[PDB]
Amino acid sequence: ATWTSLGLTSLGAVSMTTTTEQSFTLPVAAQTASQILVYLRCHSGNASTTGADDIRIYTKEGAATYDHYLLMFPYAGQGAVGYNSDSFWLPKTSDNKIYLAHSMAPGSANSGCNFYITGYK
Ligand SMILES: [Cl-]
Ligand SMILES: [Cl-]
Ligand code: NA
Repeated sequence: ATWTSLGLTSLGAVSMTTTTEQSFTLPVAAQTASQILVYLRCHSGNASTTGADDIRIYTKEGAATYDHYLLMFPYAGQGAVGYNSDSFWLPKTSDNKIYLAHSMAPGSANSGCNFYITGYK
C-alpha cells in the first residue's frame, strides 16, 4: 500500500478562463511510475461567474481515460470564500501527461485552483 511522496509538487498553472483540455507534463521522477497521486484544490470568493464547474482530471492511455472530478461552484457577488479539494490516484500512462478541464470556466476573479502531484508508485 505504500508509495513515494513528492510533497506538494505543483503540476503547473491552472487556467481559470477556458473549458479546453489543459495538459500538464508530469515531473520526470513520476515518468517511470505506474500510478500517481494528485491533489486538486480550489476556492471561490466574489466570483465573476455562477454555477457548477465539474472539473475533470484524467490520464489517458490511447482511447482509455481514467477520470476523476472535483466540484467548484462559484457564486458571483458573494462575500464569502468557498473551497474544495480531493486527492486521488490515477494510472501513470505512456504519454507522461495529466489533464484538467473545467466544464464551466470559473473566472480568475477572487478564485483559484491549485493542482499538485503528491506521490507516485
Ligand atoms: Cl485553491
Ligand atoms: Cl464551501
Ligand atoms: Na466547500
